[PDB]
Amino acid sequence: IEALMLFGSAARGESDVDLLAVTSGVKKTEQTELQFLNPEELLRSASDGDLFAIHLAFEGKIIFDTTGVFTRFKERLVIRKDYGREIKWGNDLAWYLLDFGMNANTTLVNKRIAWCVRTIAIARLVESGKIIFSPRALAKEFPRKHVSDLIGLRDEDSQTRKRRLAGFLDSIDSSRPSVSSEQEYVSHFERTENRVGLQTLHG
Amino acid sequence: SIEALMLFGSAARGESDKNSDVDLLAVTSGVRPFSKKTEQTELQFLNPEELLRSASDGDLFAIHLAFEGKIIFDTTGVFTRFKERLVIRKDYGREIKWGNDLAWYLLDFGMNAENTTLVNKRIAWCVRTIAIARLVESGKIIFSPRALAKEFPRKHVSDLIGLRRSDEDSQTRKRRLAGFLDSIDSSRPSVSSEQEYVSHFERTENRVGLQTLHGLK
Amino acid sequence: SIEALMLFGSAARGESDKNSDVDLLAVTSGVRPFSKKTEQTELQFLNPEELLRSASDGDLFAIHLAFEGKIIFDTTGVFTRFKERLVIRKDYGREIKWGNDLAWYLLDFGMNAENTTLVNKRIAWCVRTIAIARLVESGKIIFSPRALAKEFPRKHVSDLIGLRRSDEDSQTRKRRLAGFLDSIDSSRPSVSSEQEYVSHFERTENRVGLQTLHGLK
Amino acid sequence: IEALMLFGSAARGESDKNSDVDLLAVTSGVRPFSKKTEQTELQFLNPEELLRSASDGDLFAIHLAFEGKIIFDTTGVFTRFKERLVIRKDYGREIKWGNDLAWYLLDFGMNAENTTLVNKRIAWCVRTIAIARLVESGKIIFSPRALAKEFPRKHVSDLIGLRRSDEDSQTRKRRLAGFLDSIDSSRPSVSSEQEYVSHFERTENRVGLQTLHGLK
DNA sequence: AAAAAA
DNA sequence: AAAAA
DNA sequence: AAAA
Ligand SMILES: [Mn+2]
Ligand SMILES: [Mn+2]
Ligand SMILES: [Mn+2]
Ligand SMILES: [Mn+2]
Repeated sequence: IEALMLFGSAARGESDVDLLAVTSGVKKTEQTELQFLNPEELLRSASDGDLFAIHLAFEGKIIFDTTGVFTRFKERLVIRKDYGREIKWGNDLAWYLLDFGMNANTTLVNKRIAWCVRTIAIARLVESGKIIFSPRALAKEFPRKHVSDLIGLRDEDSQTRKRRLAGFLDSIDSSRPSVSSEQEYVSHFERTENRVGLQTLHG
Repeated sequence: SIEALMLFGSAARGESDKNSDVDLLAVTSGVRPFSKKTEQTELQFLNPEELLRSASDGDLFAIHLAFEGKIIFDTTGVFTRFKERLVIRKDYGREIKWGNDLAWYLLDFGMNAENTTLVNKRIAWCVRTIAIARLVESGKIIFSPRALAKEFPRKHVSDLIGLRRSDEDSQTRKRRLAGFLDSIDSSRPSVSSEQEYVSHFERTENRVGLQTLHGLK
Repeated sequence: SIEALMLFGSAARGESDKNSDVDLLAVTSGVRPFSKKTEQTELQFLNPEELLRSASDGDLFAIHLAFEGKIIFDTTGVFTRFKERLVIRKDYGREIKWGNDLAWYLLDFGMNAENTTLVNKRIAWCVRTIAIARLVESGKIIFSPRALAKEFPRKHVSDLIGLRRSDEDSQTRKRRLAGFLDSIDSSRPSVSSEQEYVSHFERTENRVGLQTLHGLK
Repeated sequence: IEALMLFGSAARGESDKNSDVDLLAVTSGVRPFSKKTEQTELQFLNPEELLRSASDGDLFAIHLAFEGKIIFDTTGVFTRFKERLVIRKDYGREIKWGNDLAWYLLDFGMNAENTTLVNKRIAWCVRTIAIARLVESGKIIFSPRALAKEFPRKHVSDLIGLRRSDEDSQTRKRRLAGFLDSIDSSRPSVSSEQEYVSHFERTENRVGLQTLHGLK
């Protein structure tokens, strides 16, 4: 392991502990998340302006770095002109979770609703020039309908939170994709290369 | 009374030269901005309100702190509030014009000043400010001298940034700065005399330009 | 939930070689001690009461944490309270005896055990515990394998500590361990059989000896 | 500057009001000196002197080793520092230096012009005695609050609290005398200020000599 | 339920 | 040019 | 301040 970084909530001072380990030749406990990446993928995330890379660059705390990979990481970062692609992936998966998700692995569904909401909020705020990633600040700076409730779903309890997701979607004037069955969603996620929407759908 | 402390600059990046400074930012309430400098250390003091305001303004220096600063300690979370307040702008034309106008002043009146070290520091300030701003406008967050010269390859960028901690009084500095200004298609502001420059820096609120002149007297 | 996190071991020292692990200590309320391992990481959990007890008891591991550990975060000040409780002892004869007794067990009955990796790890533990304790007794705070071999230069110390990263059942380990034990003038405990060793470890409160017996199943 | 370390209260997470941020900068070719401001204190040392403080088991080096936070270290000097550290078996020399200076301050310093320096060095005497005796017992205590808890002699907290004070109260002398009595300190066999000076010279009490110099 | 890392 | 802790 |  050539470099180690603290990120997430523990890096902001406020509760999961998230650690990024960079290693060439490559997860979770009740309390910890240890994520591994090789240097090529770390730098690619910077070059492609991944929202996750923006978080690491502006909020990650370097524990050690023997090779200087985190400084090459930062000098490769290009914040993209727009994150419409990412916003659309979050919107589309949200509609799928609304239409066919409220009765699946309920743990994953709630985690994924929160992912949709956070992704849309992070992307719109990054577009406007912000570097906000914590749930608390996202809800303050992107005060759409039920944002606090939905981000808090990242929670294995199932109620009638279908109404909350629908309200959120209306307040950002989201349009459902032109799909009917769940099988239409599969081909839509495949066609739009919605990796998370695909990984989610089978789970 | 100092509620937070941050390492920034080359030492925060791990890329220190023989004659490189160690840059430290101390956040302490109830003071105006000032810096304590020794042989190899620069200690900058700022109060929290000024720090958060600089973030809200999208100051290029605030971006550097957010992107590269290493928090040594923070007892109040002020650096988290600082990052929440940051707004990276799309248009740094104001800061670019400030660096342009001061560069022209240094070209016209700086090359034979008594305080050679200040002129060189501020030539490099003009070039770095313009380079940093143009790259931020393109979605890049670049601050090291090496990457600035690579990513903003205008005429004499590397050797002019190299003047930042120099007492060189070479008469070639004029040609190099005029070459840089031509390569970015700079226009001299509608000014002639040194007093006219003062009013211009007053009128256009060029804080660093004003202080550079006061320093040179 | 984790109230504090600390880097320790080789990475905290800045001397991690090819086959190094990253060692992390998470201080977690309301858990008993346990660890989470990958090929390149070790994550140790302790609750605050147990962390402070190890300091009060002068555990050699606690000395390592206080002397070389790097605090990543500490929301409760538990590491400050830990260091205030530390009492470095003058006499580590108990621990030295625990290391000697377990080394004889492993020499006599460990060399063809199924769990070759655990045997090798615990041979290195015996040698390291003896070496660290003797050096602490002399006023030195030494934990790195390189410095332990230098400051406690007994037979095969470097080779045997290097077994902590080995799954190999080489025949050379028995001779080397015997050479080390001879070089410190060690003697077998009065234990007439392998089966009598669990009773001996029980009566002498050799926790690592008992745990090693448990894991060798 | 090849290495930089935070120490003192800020390294323990306790930097508050009226407390100073303490930084240690390692750089070549520099006699020990310190730059000080309202809220910071920047001590410079060369590598040879830093490692000597470890080899000699200086009480201050023990603080750096067990409580210092490394900000950066490009040469590994702090690792060679820690591997040189030898905690002495006895700190009687340091205890006597603090006792002797405390008596000098009691006898001749309680009315000096430089009240601030007297108060600072009273606290140094008390802190040095407390730290030294706790280190001899196997502890690594340096914060004022923990020193008063773990070395609970008479007035320890009041006297360490003089370290940032310009108080000239008459109570200081009686509190210092009480502290010295509670550790059964014996005053040096001197009868004059001139003889204190000769005593500090003979016993090589560098802080007692620097204090005397600074008071005049 | 679970260290024994250094 | 320490004496901080 | 104007450090980056
Ligand atoms: Mn979070
Ligand atoms: Mn720089
Ligand atoms: Mn090791
Ligand atoms: Mn203190």
